[PDB]
Amino acid sequence: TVIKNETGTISISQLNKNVWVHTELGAVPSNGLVLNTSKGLVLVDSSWDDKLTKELIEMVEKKFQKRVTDVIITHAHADRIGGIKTLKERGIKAHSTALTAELAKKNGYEEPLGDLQTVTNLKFGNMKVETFYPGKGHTEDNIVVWLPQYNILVGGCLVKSTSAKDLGNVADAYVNEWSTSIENVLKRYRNINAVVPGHGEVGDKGLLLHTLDLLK
Amino acid sequence: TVIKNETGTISISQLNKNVWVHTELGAVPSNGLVLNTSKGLVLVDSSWDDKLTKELIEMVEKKFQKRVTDVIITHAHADRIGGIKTLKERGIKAHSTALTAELAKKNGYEEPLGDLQTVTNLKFGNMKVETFYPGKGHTEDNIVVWLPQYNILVGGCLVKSTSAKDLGNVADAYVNEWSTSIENVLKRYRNINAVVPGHGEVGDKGLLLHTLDLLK
Ligand SMILES: [Zn+2]
Ligand SMILES: [Zn+2]
Ligand SMILES: [Zn+2]
Ligand SMILES: [Zn+2]
Repeated sequence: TVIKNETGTISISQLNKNVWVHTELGAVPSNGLVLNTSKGLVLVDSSWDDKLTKELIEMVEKKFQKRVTDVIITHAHADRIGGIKTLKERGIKAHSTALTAELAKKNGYEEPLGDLQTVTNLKFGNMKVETFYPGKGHTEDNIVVWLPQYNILVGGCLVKSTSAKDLGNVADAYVNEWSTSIENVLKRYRNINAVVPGHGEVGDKGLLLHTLDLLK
Repeated sequence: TVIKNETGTISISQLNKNVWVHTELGAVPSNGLVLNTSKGLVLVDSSWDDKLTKELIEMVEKKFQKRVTDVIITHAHADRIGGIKTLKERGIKAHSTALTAELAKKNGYEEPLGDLQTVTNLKFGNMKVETFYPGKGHTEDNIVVWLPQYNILVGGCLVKSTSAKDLGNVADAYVNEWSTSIENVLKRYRNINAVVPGHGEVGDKGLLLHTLDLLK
């Protein structure tokens, strides 16, 4: 199932009962995640800007008939933190590491909570969520999100899609450290069902291996 | 002095007395050089395809009322070797390293001469040209061109432009070695003035430092 706005700029794609992917065209798509929990809707990343983030939120709240309560920001770039203003106005908890928090205020954005640690485990009702900082890669602050109950990994901009021949913006990247960081992810999670790249189609463990090839 | 065509897809900007930069959109702009010599016109790289390449040739030949005698191909990608069939049927000598030639074949393009060695000095009438293979970077075969009379460096796709934050296609690239290869160019030419990127505005030695920054 894939719900979209009329222009198709925003879509939510179902992976399983309570796990959906959210994609918004900024014409450049960006992937995030939506989790339907007993404590409310939990998102992995916002969107390019406030309009899209506000529309996205109204979309999911309408679908699941519940309020978005928490959002996990994987890094301090527009496609991830572009809708911080909205979150705060709406009273939504914008989770992030302390580094992402400081880089956000540096990049000229409103400051997230800065509550997440290198390894943070959060249980939203029955939905178990793990955030993991693997080291520098796409950015110095990038983190990944893991769903141990489903063995699903949200790679963010640290992971490229299967057809990707590009690495994207590397001005703020640590290209040489990137490989080691992905190796850390491969080391931490031995059985992977699906991997969600920052942009593109959902894949599997291959997306990590493919991203390493691009880095060689 | 900048001259284009009725459609705007091909323009030629004068760098100096005998050196011009040719640029075509394919919708990304691609740069190459047009050298006006006492014995004909000499280009550094062709264009995205045979249609654009032929039109480019017809434009400069009409303008300088001379014939394009030689063309230097910097690597085996469409923006560089696209009009190879056009060159060969017009009797234009298509210079390239042996590696670029074999990769051209592998990529499905007609084969260039494969005559260029690591350091090849060519003189067309008055115009002096030096081709140099600095090692693997953007591709396995990329070379740079040096005009010793003007101290102008055509970095090709080995060098990113000032506003570029992306390295482009890295599927065929050797990211780790790309840094050592730019260092070889920096070490080879001690007094560089202008440097032409594969795509983007002409700059100076700072473009090489910028690209090394992106590679970090
Ligand atoms: Zn980013
Ligand atoms: Zn991204
Ligand atoms: Zn290329
Ligand atoms: Zn190029």
